[PDB]
Amino acid sequence: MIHEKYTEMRNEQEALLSRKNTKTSFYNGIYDRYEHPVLTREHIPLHWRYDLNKETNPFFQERLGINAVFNAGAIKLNDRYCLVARVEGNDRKSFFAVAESDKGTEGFRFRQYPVCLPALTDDETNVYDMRLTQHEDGWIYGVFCVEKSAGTADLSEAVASAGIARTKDLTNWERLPDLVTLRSPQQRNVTLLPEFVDGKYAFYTRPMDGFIETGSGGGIGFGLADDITHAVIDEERMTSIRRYHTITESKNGAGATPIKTERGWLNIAHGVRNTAAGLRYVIYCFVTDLSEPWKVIAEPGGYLIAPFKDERVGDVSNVVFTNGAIVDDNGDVYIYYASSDTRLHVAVSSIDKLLDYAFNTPADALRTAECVKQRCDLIKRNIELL
Amino acid sequence: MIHEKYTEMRNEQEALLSRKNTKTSFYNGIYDRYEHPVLTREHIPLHWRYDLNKETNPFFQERLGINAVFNAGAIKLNDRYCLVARVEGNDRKSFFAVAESDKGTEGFRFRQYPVCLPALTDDETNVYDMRLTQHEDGWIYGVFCVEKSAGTADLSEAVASAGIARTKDLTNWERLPDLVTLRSPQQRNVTLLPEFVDGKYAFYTRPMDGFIETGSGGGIGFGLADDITHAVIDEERMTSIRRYHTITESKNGAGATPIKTERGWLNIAHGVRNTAAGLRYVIYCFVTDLSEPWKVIAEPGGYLIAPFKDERVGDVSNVVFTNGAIVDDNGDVYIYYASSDTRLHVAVSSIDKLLDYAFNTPADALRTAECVKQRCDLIKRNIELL
Amino acid sequence: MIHEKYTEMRNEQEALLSRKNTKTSFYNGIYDRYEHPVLTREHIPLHWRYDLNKETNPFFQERLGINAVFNAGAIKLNDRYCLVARVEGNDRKSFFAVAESDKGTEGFRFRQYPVCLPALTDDETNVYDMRLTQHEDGWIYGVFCVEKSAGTADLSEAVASAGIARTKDLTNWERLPDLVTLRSPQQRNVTLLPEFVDGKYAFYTRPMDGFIETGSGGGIGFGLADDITHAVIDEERMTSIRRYHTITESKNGAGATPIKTERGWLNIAHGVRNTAAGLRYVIYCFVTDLSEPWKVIAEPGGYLIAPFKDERVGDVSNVVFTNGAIVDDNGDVYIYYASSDTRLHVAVSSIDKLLDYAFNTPADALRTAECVKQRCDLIKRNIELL
Ligand SMILES: OC[C@H]1O[C@@H](O[C@H]2[C@H](O)[C@@H](O)[C@H](O)O[C@@H]2CO)[C@@H](O)[C@@H](O)[C@@H]1O
Ligand SMILES: OC[C@H]1O[C@@H](O[C@H]2[C@H](O)[C@@H](O)[C@H](O)O[C@@H]2CO)[C@@H](O)[C@@H](O)[C@@H]1O
Ligand SMILES: OC[C@H]1O[C@@H](O[C@H]2[C@H](O)[C@@H](O)[C@H](O)O[C@@H]2CO)[C@@H](O)[C@@H](O)[C@@H]1O
Repeated sequence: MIHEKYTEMRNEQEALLSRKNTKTSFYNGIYDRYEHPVLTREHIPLHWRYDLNKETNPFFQERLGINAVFNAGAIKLNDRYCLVARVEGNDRKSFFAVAESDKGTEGFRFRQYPVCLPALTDDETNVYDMRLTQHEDGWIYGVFCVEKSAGTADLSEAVASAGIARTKDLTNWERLPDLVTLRSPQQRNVTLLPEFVDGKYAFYTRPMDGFIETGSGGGIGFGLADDITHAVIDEERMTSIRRYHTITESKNGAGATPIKTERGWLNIAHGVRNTAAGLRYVIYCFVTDLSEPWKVIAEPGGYLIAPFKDERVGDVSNVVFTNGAIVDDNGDVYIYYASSDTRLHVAVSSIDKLLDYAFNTPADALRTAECVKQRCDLIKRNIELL
Repeated sequence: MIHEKYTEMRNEQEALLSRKNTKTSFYNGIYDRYEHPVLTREHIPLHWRYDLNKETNPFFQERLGINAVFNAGAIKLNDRYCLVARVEGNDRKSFFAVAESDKGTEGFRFRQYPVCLPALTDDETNVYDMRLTQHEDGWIYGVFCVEKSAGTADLSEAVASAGIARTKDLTNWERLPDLVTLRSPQQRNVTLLPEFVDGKYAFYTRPMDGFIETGSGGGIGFGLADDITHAVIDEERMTSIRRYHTITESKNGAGATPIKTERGWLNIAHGVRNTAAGLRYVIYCFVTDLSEPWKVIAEPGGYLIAPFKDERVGDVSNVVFTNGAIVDDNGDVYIYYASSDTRLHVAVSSIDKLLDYAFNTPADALRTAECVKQRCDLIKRNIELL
Repeated sequence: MIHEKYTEMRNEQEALLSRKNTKTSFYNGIYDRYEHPVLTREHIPLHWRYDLNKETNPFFQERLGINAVFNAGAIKLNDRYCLVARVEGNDRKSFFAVAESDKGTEGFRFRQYPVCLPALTDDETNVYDMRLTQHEDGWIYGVFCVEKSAGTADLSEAVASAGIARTKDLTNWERLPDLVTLRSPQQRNVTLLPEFVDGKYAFYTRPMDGFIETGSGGGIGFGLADDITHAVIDEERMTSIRRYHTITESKNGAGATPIKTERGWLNIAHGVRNTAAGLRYVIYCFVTDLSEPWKVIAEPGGYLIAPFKDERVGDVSNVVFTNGAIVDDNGDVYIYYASSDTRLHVAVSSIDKLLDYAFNTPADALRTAECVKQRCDLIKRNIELL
């Protein structure tokens, strides 16, 4: 009763799922790239997409296609690397699905079902880009974007807010009230710090006047909420901010969940600028202080990751983006970065390498002549050494 | 007197023109993709582009280059597959030219000359995207876009209308009056149904407030005109409409000429949405009722064709588009879809396959949590089967 | 003390620097393309980017990355082909650096240091796109864009002006006052003619109302300044202008420095139009009269160079751009054109070939039906010949 075409395609999918991944020749001394994505639309199990029944699907047509797999939350759970992937259906709605592997760079396979995330209202059209936090209160929190129609004459006009849900296993989710930020009508790129700050739940936020353009909103905010089960933030203290003629000029936002180090919170974030071709997204780092996490204590000039080779092209070209990283006990760091809103990659680094990058890459000299003086200082050091 | 360089380039062009095309490994159970485009700028005969005379063209320079070949009307005519291609010159003006083959997927060759299409006014700057209709009144009609300067201070401001011309052979064309739509100042993506409706000429239309943004214009309209030689439409009844967070959010429009089936009119159309990289065009289907062709009776969620691999990049990236299909008597369907406003491809399907897609692909569940429930229902069916 | 990783990477860089370049199969009878760029981010010497000291750079991390190398001025200097490249750092600021080769198409190597260009004010954030002029007054002039924050609430709002500097060697630069144009608040794509006109310094200019959109500004202007050391232009006489539905519709600007020929000034310039994917840049030619250099005496329809194959994609896709060419005494012409604001290419032609293109390529027929008549005339000539 299973269509004859299924077995051959299932065998091909199994081959893909198991395919080795290889470190490429890319080098910057900070992280490694890999030949293949860790997740693509073709990693979604065939029986999530095809009706296997030859009676009701005689031609074995794809009934529910997958358009893209990207922007994934990431966490280590019972010694497996777990990705809470943003999966965009053929119908253009995204949903979460979990893939796991015993390796950080290959072999990811989706669980039996996608994520059932309870809706709070009847007009939640999309949910996306979940950041996962292993919180000291004992829960795993997912903080994600919730998008609703604005209900105006402009059909494309939408409103973003931060959803909050918690879990022990990434299968069973308790949906808490959406975050309220008293000083901003919309939020995106919100993420929860793993530790209390002054006994409160602490977030990096991103206040926005609109759905695309931020305001008013000058950068990544830091905010405190008394109660995660009724989360309300008032003040949003600016941390890493938009700066003219830098990678963060148009807007910026937190990326991966804040990473705890002895030297501060390592924030792998994204910056946006406008070009003749549209918006360009890159990934950068900044470190915030442990006792004062609204205070930036390191921010290199420029980017850490930008679209490279085949990363440059996809549904939304000229974009790399991350909302997930995994840190192993030995200090290995797996940065899951998507490209062009289409596919998901991994970059492999370490805490020592990322901290050296963050603290020892020169700060942005901001103006061309000072940038040259800065680079000439380096050249002169090297020439002496030679 | 013919430049020595001509013979070698002519031999290379002949090799291209005759080159076999091969079905690729792409699979969705609905249509096949092919390795090569059916038409490109290099398919245009060398002697349409080069001055062959070595006296007046000593260096054998390309005098009238071709920039792109795309958005083609299509019709079967004396047992040949005929494409009325949109050919964009080096000078950025498009014109129509006919290519024919005895095969639907390869071997297309242009006729001796491009199309001489009489202008009605002295300010018709561009004509493009012709839909061909084999009408029951015995004529072949071409319905195309006519673009004129708006004549304002904004040099780029333009006005679109629907031109109508008829022919028996795609060489000799009678230019009729442009369509008038009393309730809309502009039109694009207009196409004529092959059959009368209540004794009148019937069109799918696309009312627009502006040259790029539609309004006001909520989707694809259905309209009736008493007289094709003085075509005037009043009411435009909405059919497939723009829907928030779907592939048709920003705008949509008819694509290929309506295809007659026993189950309704099969409309292979396009949907547009905005992204950080600009507008994204995909192709989708909807079926309208035979007795009430303003009434949509099937509309899958999502798209049928989206830019894939090398289709993604060109003059206008992230676009696929069709205004032509050919249906053989045995039910084979050839969908001619262009990518990125640069080149023309073919997708091969059948009426049975396209109808199964159209009626049996789940309708858009519109909101993420309902999309998941819908996909989980499919997964659960397949797991039981297993 | 030099990190062990340096030697292997230095050997790989040397291999790149020396790599042969090969003419491709591209043909239009006017210019040749080459397989490889003449300059990329990887051509920048490793010791401009890495700290070679293993004590201060234990992981051998890239401290000052290079994002792109493009839009280069070009001049022949002591029998070497010299490129004053726009080098964009990882931090998104550009600066000038000179590369030289004894061949026009390969083997380019950067000098010991980038260019130290004195700033006039403390708010010069970026400088870019220098056009080099070997002037009859005995100096080499560089005319470049100077960009400053507009200082408004809009962080991205910027102001462009034309900087002027002179040199004998491309190392030691005297920075003169920025050009003042009394009738336009901003300027970009300004270039100095190599000869006096009526005893004055003569420029092609590009008046602009804004930083991105021109106005008001209708095309490329011609202006005269009494004193290059206090350069002030009043009237800007229009030359090549924006034309609806041509490659120059949205805006245009001078490209490479005007090239002296017996038949007029050969201007290799750029044209811009808007598309669904963003702005598209192509390169075209026009010739101005020797005695009246505000007067256009040849302007082909269409473009000379457009993005081709891998040129199409980069930081700013769908762009080719030039602000540098080198003319050898034997008439060989090297056009240095960048693609997608990422990398720098060379196109090789000759004065005889470029003049034949400029004067004998049909003028734009402006409207589709007249474009067809024009092409049919050519076809008919060729068919007779056959
Ligand atoms: O698209 C690039 C990035 O934009 C953000 O999101 C999108 C979102 O993915 C779209 O579905 C929606 O239509 O509009 C948003 C535009 O901001 C960013 O946070 C990422 O989600 C995305 O990669
Ligand atoms: O460009 C994508 C699609 O846009 C529509 O047309 C263009 C037209 O091709 C351009 O020449 C003109 O400048 O503006 C229009 C923008 O809508 C669409 O119907 C297709 O023609 C085209 O593939
Ligand atoms: O980007 C395409 C072309 O735009 C012009 O310049 C840019 C400039 O390079 C950017 O750094 C700045 O942010 O905005 C300008 C937009 O016009 C053009 O003259 C070239 O510089 C560039 O290739």
